[PDB]
Amino acid sequence: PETRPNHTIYINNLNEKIKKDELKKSLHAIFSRFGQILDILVSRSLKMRGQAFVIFKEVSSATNALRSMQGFPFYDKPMRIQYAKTDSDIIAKMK
RNA sequence: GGCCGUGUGCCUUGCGCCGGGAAACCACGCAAGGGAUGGUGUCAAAUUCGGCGAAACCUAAGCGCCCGCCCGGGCGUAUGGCAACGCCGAGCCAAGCUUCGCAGCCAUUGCACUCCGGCUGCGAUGAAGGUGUAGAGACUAGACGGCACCCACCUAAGGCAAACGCUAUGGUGAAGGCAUAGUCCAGGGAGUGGCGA
RNA sequence: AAGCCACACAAACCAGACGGCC
Ligand SMILES: [K+]
Ligand SMILES: [K+]
Ligand SMILES: [K+]
Ligand SMILES: [K+]
Ligand SMILES: [K+]
Ligand SMILES: [Mg+2]
Ligand SMILES: [Mg+2]
Ligand SMILES: [Mg+2]
Ligand SMILES: [Mg+2]
Ligand SMILES: [Mg+2]
Ligand SMILES: [Mg+2]
Ligand SMILES: [Mg+2]
Ligand SMILES: [Mg+2]
Ligand SMILES: [Mg+2]
Ligand SMILES: [Mg+2]
Ligand SMILES: [Mg+2]
Ligand SMILES: [Mg+2]
Ligand SMILES: [Mg+2]
Repeated sequence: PETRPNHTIYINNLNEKIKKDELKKSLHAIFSRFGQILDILVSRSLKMRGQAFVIFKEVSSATNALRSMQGFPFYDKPMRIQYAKTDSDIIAKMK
């Protein structure tokens, strides 16, 4: 459902078949229509497959994303988004 | 096919010894002998281009000595050879392992910020080992080769055990294959000529 | 020398360590 606001957003239930470097392109573009985007972490490991972390410059780019993008059918899959349950290493190196 | 020798290799034994190893055991240097060297399964591909090294055995150009000197000889000797075989640079290689690609199936609904789930199919890599290295060589298999497993034996670091101790992920079970078993062909048997002393 | 290199080729047989003698 929902967590507590954070710069980065946890996306899961993605299409596990799509390649690492390819999925980042489909993410950086599709989520930039809210604001500036930092980095995107995608792993293919048994634990991290079908999951991706998208980092925004501000909560404003993130809050709108979570709402306007929740359920957004990505590669025939109901893209599920949550707020990050722990601050990203990228951001914590500034705060 | 037999014996008799010679060298080189091999293992065993003894003796030595900066060594690696927890130990067994390997490694190294030598001398002497030939008594012993487990089993099943699996791979068969690359097989190229160069270079170094070499004992016995073959021969004596030059050199030394001798036949008092010439001519001829004679004796010695490899720096000339044949060659068992020790190797190096680069390339290449089947199956099996190291790590990455691509495809499929299995599972996975998973919160990460360093990298990572399994297998099967080709693609490429890395460590072995091989190829190079047969009488010019050509092709077939397999083993003495590569790989996996089993067995006998030694050892017991670690792991286990309160403890006598237990137990291989450690070792030992030769080298040959610089052509092994085969078919074939070059070579000698058995020609002429050249280079060469 | 020993060997090595060319073309030529008859057989058993010997040849993929060397020297003997069968
Ligand atoms: K011998
Ligand atoms: K020692
Ligand atoms: K060889
Ligand atoms: K022990
Ligand atoms: K030979
Ligand atoms: Mg014997
Ligand atoms: Mg073949
Ligand atoms: Mg060959
Ligand atoms: Mg003379
Ligand atoms: Mg004279
Ligand atoms: Mg002599
Ligand atoms: Mg010589
Ligand atoms: Mg060669
Ligand atoms: Mg022994
Ligand atoms: Mg061979
Ligand atoms: Mg041989
Ligand atoms: Mg043979
Ligand atoms: Mg002849």
